Amino acid sequence: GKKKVCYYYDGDIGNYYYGQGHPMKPHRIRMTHNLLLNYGLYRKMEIYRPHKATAEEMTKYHSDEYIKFLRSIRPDNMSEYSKQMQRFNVGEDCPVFDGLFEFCQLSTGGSVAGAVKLNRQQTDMAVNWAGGLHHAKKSEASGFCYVNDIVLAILELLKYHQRVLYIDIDIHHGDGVEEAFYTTDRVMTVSFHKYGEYFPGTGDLRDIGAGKGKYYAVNFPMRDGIDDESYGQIFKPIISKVMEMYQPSAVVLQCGADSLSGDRLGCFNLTVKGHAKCVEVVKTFNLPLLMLGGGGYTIRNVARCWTYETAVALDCEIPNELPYNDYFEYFGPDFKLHISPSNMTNQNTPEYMEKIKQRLFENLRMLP
Ligand SMILES: Nc1ccc(-c2ccc(F)cc2)cc1NC(=O)C1CCOCC1
Ligand SMILES: [Ca+2]
Ligand SMILES: [Ca+2]
Ligand SMILES: [Zn+2]
Repeated sequence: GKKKVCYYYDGDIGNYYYGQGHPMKPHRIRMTHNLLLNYGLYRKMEIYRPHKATAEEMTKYHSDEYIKFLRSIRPDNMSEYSKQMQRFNVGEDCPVFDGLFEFCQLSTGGSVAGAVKLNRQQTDMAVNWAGGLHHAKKSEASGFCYVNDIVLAILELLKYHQRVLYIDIDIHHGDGVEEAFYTTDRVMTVSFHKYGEYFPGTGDLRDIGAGKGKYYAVNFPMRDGIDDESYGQIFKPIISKVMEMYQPSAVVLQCGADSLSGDRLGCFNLTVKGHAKCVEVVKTFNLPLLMLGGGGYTIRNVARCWTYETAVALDCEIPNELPYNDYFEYFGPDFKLHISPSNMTNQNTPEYMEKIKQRLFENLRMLP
């Protein structure tokens, strides 16, 4: 039936700024919050402000030297850390900006707090739209991500759960999460993503894990222009088979919105309904669920997507007519919740989708 939802948000998150022209806009989290508040969705869930995650919490995965660097590096002292900036991949796609470390603490805090809430059996779902920073590595920033909140949240769930399932519908490969758990059977990582001449360059379907982790990494590589029909016809079959074979006791769903139609940096053609069908599918299994954000660069559509997916988590029908809100002008010219797909060609043929599905099914038969 209906499920208890705990939602994590800090109103300072929208004030952090990557710099002029950088496509990551933390403002999109504020837009999301304000839109879902104006739909009345606060009436049906508990809203929590995350703690600022400490260096102790972050070093459960990241190296002491990398976290020390993130704690120290500032725009005023950049010339002094020229070597370490290169070493840790900071200063270009992952810039130094004012309050960088506090920004990492906020995004991380929501995910780990959500994990603790799930472990204590005090909620069925935990939501942190500021999280899902799937590219960050043990000792390296990558793809706008500095601290891997997901890896830290999964490590928290592993205190109480033998098997945790990670599902990733961001357009990019969940490489940092996959790498962290590549040699263990205690986390199954499942990523659907664009593959071929695209960041981060990993997530071939032949990447299946290593050692004890062999067959516990799953990668569904896709081409440009996947639509709701094509996505929906593989997602439920793959996740159902994963649930059958792996039998996890907790789930982490990264809901990166850069897989939507019209994303500034993406080339997929999903609507909000198609994207949200993934949340509906995962939710039917009735397992403890941590829902996280991710990418998304057309910020009006990010706010629509995560507002609707919060409504899906609550089993709340909300009208397509957008309510008035602080960012109402961003949703023109239509001022509707749902989006239309573009006329871009779907390079993922029905035969391709079924063929990749059948090859992943072969690999899932190797589980005990
Ligand atoms: N895939 C992804 C997922 C999450 C975040 C992220 C979310 C919240 C944050 F606070 C920080 C980062 C960033 C990305 N990066 C990119 O989409 C790509 C876009 C193309 O350039 C490379 C990175
Ligand atoms: Ca993905
Ligand atoms: Ca694994
Ligand atoms: Zn992405």
